[PDB]
Amino acid sequence: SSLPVPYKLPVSLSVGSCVIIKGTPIHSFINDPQLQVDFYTDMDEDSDIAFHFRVHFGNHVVMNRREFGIWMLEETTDYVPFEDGKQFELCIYVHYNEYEIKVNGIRIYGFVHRIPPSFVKMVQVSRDISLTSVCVCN
Repeated sequence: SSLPVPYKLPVSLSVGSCVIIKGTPIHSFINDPQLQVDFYTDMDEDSDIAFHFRVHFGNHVVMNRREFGIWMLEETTDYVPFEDGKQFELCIYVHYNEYEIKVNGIRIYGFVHRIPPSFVKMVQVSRDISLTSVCVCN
């Protein structure tokens, strides 16, 4: 992996920002690998999370947020167009009222903001992936 995992990237996000994550699952899908991305409000891992995104490859994606240290109501979708054993491109676009999640060009979900995205100070990419690159663009 070009980058250690868990990767904790200090960030500053605004409407118009795009988080671009490239990597490869380190296991085949029959072994149930996962990929997790957290939009943290601080470098500390117990800080609140504006947006938690956990993919179970070949299966489904689970999304939540953690406010005042409390996990809120979980959201999911079954649309996980990641392909087994290959590099993916995952972009997260900060729109005015949601995070738009794109997987290899495909929009899968819009996670609606419950706190302003400008409170996000760190993005952590974690679990069963080899990380090729992460970019934050505007």
